[PDB]
Amino acid sequence: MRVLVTGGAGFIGSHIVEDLLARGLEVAVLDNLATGKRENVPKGVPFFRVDLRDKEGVERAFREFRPTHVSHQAAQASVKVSVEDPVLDFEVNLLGGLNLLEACRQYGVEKLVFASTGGAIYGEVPEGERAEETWPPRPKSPYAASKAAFEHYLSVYGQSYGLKWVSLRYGNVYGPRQDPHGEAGVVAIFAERVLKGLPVTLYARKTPGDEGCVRDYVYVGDVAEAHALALFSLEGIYNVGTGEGHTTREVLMAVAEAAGKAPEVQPAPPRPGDLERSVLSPLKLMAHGWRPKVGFQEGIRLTVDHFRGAV
Amino acid sequence: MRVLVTGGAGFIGSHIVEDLLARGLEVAVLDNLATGKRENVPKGVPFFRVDLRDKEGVERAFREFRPTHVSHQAAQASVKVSVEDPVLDFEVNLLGGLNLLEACRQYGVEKLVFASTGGAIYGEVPEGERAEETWPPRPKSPYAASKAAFEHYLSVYGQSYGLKWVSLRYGNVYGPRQDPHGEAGVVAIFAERVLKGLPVTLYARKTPGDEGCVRDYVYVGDVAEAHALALFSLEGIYNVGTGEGHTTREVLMAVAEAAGKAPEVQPAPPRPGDLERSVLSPLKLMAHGWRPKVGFQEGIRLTVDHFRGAV
Ligand SMILES: NC(=O)c1ccc[n+]([C@@H]2O[C@H](COP(=O)([O-])OP(=O)(O)OC[C@H]3O[C@@H](n4cnc5c(N)ncnc54)[C@H](O)[C@@H]3O)[C@@H](O)[C@H]2O)c1
Ligand SMILES: NC(=O)c1ccc[n+]([C@@H]2O[C@H](COP(=O)([O-])OP(=O)(O)OC[C@H]3O[C@@H](n4cnc5c(N)ncnc54)[C@H](O)[C@@H]3O)[C@@H](O)[C@H]2O)c1
Repeated sequence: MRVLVTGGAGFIGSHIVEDLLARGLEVAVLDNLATGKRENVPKGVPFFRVDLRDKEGVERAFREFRPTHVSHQAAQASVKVSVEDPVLDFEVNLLGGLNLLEACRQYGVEKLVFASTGGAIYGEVPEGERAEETWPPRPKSPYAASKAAFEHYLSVYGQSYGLKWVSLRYGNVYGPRQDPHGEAGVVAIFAERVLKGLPVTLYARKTPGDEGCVRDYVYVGDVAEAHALALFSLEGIYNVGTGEGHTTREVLMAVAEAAGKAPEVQPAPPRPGDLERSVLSPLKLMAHGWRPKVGFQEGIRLTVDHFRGAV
Repeated sequence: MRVLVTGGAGFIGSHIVEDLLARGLEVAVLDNLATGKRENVPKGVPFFRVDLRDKEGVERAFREFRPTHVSHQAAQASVKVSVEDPVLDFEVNLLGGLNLLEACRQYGVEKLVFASTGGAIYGEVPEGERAEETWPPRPKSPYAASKAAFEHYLSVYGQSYGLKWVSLRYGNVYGPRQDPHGEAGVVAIFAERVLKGLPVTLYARKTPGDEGCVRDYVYVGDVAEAHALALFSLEGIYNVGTGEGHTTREVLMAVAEAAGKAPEVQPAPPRPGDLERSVLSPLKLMAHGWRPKVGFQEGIRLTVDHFRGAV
């Protein structure tokens, strides 16, 4: 078993790499360092600094590492950026994604584990409900469209070429090592700024000044666990979430509590591309024994502690 | 109103162009002639020999014609070809489509009418049932994945940038000027071969020697009618089919009757990637008064007549 992790120098990817390493598996990382850092990839790990949009570079990486499994975490991970620059989101997630797929069938890769977005692919999730995998994709932003589109390709690549796959629809992932630049990266932005007495911006879900949007927050540690489970024995679509929603205001207050400092809030109108509410049902995955071993309050404390000592 | 129709030199596109012209509309065509013909575009209609994959080219066409509405019929129309060349299918349908959408946004186009595929997005349609617009996409080939993905982009461009859209899920479109490669290419194949007295290959549905696969055959003239209705007053997803299925054997028998010759049959076992049965529900479009004015038997005669004169 040889696992190639694209975007392995990123937030979630780095946690996947360390997890795989702890399981004694052979791992490699492919990353163009657009948002990730080389420091995130441990010394005893082959690193391929190539862009997925560069066909020649992807082919050389596969040729040198000969992966049996591919964990695809590389992507333009930002709803806002996708709304402002749809072509850039398309090029990396679709175009870059297709290059990866072509390399997989060409090198006979066994399985591909994909990082999809459970938080945005389902569209608005009504009050009191939780999105299930049987729900149809109803993207609102180009980012969600590129992810839904890629799921379709791996589905036809499975049917047409026998490629085994799994699509992990993550909720809002947070935890140590994430950068303060993302829609879900609100936990990192809040933790880093609040600890430093810096004013934070709270985007409304409807009116500047309200509680903000609701999301399903999952600790990155539990996501890495779901990923290992998927890699070894799952096939198909699986939500990776907690099943409980939190408003952005609750996130800030939780972070403020752990940080030990009063927050400075600047209200802002809702930003384009954002859904008002997203909560996922984790039932299908929990049937395989998986469970978020880290609760929200505990997760925030672990993230704040990371930033409090992070340099 | 200025209507630009991509793929206007092809089968369905040419019938759409004539229809819009007969309604006294100002029409333009953009086609790279990959499989289209320059003669299908009538004199007086500005023609832009551009490939959708060429941003500079599409940009130029929009600058000169300044369309208010766009009908997107250009694409890699072969399911079999997408299976053997997914990259080509992706580049033209998604990369090309995306360039088009960006052009629509940049030049403030009002509405985009898309040619989607009913037969391949819904997947296998159970016996006695007819696929409804509310059924989720279950693509099997790269081509179907390409079409389903573009529908997602249309929806997000609608929600994010205000672009009005309509997705027409055509059934098996047949009629004069068609080639033997499209989803209903079997009609052109039988017509040409029966007239020439050449053996006809009849692929089995499940067991060899059966009636063959079931499809919802709609005369191109009727899809042109629906297209005009949608362009002027519809938004959202609409199936464009008769809601009646026909086996390959009856298609051959209808062609034989119209050709007035006993066809030579070359049986063949069922081929993979072929859907057993597809029938669309036309209820949603029918609620707006639309109805096919050309029955199957009549439609096949009109098609066979076209091929008789095809020197
Ligand atoms: N973090 C969340 O809350 C969340 C939730 C659901 C889905 N997602 C999705 O999961 C993945 C992101 O993980 P993260 O939280 O570590 O985010 P991140 O943005 O911190 O990291 C992304 C990583 O991928 C790399 N990358 C980007 N484009 C590349 C390209 N062209 N070629 C090669 N590498 C490239 C970056 O350099 C970086 O290391 C993406 O696929 C994203 O769309 C994120
Ligand atoms: N007719 C059917 O059975 C059927 C059914 C459902 C959907 N479709 C879809 O509907 C549409 C219309 O097809 P048709 O029946 O006229 O078939 P066709 O193959 O005869 O015509 C397609 C036309 O588009 C052009 N084209 C291809 N790539 C291009 C590019 N990159 N840039 C510009 N022009 C390009 C071709 O030159 C041609 O004129 C297609 O988009 C197809 O995917 C076909």
